[PDB]
Amino acid sequence: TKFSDNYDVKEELGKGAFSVVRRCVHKTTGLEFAAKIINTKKLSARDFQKLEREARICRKLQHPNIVRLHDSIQEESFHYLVFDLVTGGELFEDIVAREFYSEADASHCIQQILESIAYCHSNGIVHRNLKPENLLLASKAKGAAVKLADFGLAIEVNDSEAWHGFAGTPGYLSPEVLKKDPYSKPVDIWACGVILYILLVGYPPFWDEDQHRLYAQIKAGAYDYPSPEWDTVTPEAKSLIDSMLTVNPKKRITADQALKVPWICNAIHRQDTVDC
Amino acid sequence: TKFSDNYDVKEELGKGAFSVVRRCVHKTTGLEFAAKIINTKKLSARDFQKLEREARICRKLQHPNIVRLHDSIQEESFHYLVFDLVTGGELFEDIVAREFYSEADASHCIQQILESIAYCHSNGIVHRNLKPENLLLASKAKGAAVKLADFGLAIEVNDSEAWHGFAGTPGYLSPEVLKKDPYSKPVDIWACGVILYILLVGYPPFWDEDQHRLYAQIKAGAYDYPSPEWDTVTPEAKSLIDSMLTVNPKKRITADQALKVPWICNAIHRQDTVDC
Repeated sequence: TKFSDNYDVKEELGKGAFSVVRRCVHKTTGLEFAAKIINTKKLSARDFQKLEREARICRKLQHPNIVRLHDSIQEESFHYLVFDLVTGGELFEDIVAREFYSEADASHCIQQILESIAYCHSNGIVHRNLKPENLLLASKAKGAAVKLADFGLAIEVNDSEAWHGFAGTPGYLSPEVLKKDPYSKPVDIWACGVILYILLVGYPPFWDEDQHRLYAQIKAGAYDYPSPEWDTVTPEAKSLIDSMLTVNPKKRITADQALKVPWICNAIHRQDTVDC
Repeated sequence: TKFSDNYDVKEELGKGAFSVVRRCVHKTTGLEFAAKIINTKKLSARDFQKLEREARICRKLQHPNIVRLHDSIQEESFHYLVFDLVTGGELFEDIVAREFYSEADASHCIQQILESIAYCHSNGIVHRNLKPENLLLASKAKGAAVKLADFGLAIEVNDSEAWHGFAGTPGYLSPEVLKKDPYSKPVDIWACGVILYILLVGYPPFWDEDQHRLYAQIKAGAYDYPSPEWDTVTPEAKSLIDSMLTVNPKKRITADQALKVPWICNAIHRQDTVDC
């Protein structure tokens, strides 16, 4: 063990409950990492379970758009989790700063998120808690990759849908989850459309200080494209938001499908093969 | 023991019943501390219990905005409590001096208090006796941190609400406590809103030389924003005072939530994740 033996600890990048993230360097190589240090002694059973969940999953996943969990050390009373070093902050604090994005900037950004997602989805991993406070920018540099994080809710599924409990973030929840129907991968895609909408204008498709109504609207599929903002927005951008924001999850588009839309790439289109 | 062996005692910073606070220096290091010296011989059982209460709790808590209890020595007939040295006095005597604060100055100040509070709240610690006579300014220097004190009432709680007796300070008590309902962490948040209001204008939301009426008003939620003072005050400052001064504690905002309000930080906002 002895993280201290292989890791030089630097400054603090932030903190949470029973945890602090600090910058740290590896000794022999000199590589750079964001290291999440947690109080194992002060953990609760459910907190620990989470810990073992995110841990194990992220360990499986390797991708440019996925904050890589590189290591996991246990030193007596503290558990260390070695993460990609990121320095661009959340995509949230970036959206707010610029208020909103062009269409070009949106497609690129989204395309990235679509890929990290399609990937998890190709590894039986659903994230469940997709949102801009969980999307991180490699660095301040422009074009800097967007990297997916906080898998504390992420789950492993097979080829069939089933109820996995109720968890997520208000504004991003899917119909199928609120309806308490059996759900799967498209739940994340639903959050995508939401974030897209946000990216395009800087405000949500659904909102309301009443959760009931909020939820009624979500399950209804109740959003639109208010003028004037949405006036100079193309149809190919709206149409896409539709296919993601599809209430029937069975008819909702997949990440892989969505990564084949010309508004992402750039008549005839790319059709997925069908085998029975 | 022999505090005298490790501590050079300097001048008197003030005094209370069976106690005097004097400035003192550590010998080998030379560090500076406010040292509360108490007559153990002249203590009553309830006074002692308190002593052991504040003691043990503060010992747990470490924070920039929390007067750190560094040590606790017992010398025959006197018990010493080694505290952070503070020299700015109470935030009370500062408010009175300047009468009241700008909005910027208020948010900063409050944000600090919100953090010390959120912290205790994250360590099962509720303060119960929150007020400006208990908030201390590190030094006379401007920007000097505000540090929380007098935990003589502070209590330890779990995840559930229950009656913890009736204690606090008139003008700051919460509805739930006066209603003698089962109470918890939000009781402090209620005192926050109160202090905020005060910070913004230099007079309380609730007051009355009749306690019954005073209390009737508190439980009622009976305050307002009288003109002209409150005329140049933003809505984001009032609205916030509302969410803290929420009579239904279940619907009252949390410190952590409140530390995510743009009037504190500086459309879209930061949503807390929900797991069941």
